Amino acid sequence: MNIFEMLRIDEGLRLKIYKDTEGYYTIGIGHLLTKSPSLNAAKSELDKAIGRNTNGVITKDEAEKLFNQDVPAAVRGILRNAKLKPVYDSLDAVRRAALINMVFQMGETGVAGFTNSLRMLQQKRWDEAAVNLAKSRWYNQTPNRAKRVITTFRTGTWDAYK
Ligand SMILES: [Cl-]
Ligand SMILES: [Cl-]
Repeated sequence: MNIFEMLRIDEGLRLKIYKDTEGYYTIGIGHLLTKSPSLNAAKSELDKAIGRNTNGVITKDEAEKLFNQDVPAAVRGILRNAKLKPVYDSLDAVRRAALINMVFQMGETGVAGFTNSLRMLQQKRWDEAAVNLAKSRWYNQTPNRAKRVITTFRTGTWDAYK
């Protein structure tokens, strides 16, 4: 297991434009296209991103292409965020994958606000952080996914994805 497989499990893979859990235009392996209610807008974004007229449909290779850009960018944003970097740096490999997963799903900003849990993580107080993480909109909305991520932080293993 690794971050790529982890995320592929959590986000799925769809070749036609679709609405995510929040109702936003998405494609591929959880590649957000736009937050606008317009399918025209998202198509336009899709075309810009792929570099061709897609008509709202990409190939599997194109989806992995976006995925390959998206994963590293997530990491890069964490390393640039003053709130996140120190947590990420204190963590072990498996647990960093859990943080990236969150950042990938909700963005830096989304995550930068889990202050209290981040602090707990940094302190390596696993069970407590796990508890605190669950007290969130995130958990109430995507409980199954949140649970997998939470187990990962709590245990430091890939047990939840296996
Ligand atoms: Cl892009
Ligand atoms: Cl879920």
